[PDB]
Order: sequence, then structure tokens, then C-alpha cells
Amino acid sequence: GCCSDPRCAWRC
Repeated sequence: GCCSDPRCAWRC
């Protein structure tokens, strides 16, 4: 939804 992505772990 927000980030939820390979680059994001605890980000959005």
C-alpha cells in the first residue's frame, strides 16, 4: 500500500 517494496524494510 504505502511503500511495501524490495527497497523498504521498516520505512512505510
